[PDB]
Amino acid sequence: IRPYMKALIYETLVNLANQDPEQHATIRQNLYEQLDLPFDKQLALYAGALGPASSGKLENHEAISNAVDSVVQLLEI
Repeated sequence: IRPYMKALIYETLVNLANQDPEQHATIRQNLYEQLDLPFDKQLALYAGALGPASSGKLENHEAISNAVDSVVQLLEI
């Protein structure tokens, strides 16, 4: 997991939290296309960050930063 992946995830959460819900599905799949992760890691990314961002449980600097840092830790082994 390269340092740039974190920036990408962070940016994606910001977009999911501030963009019209209509495009959330496409915003999420796009990031998946960019990262090409195995399903198990995709699920961790969704459950810990993409889903919460889409449901409006983040949308906050602190909350977003914590989700990003936590998921990145899960993505690394």
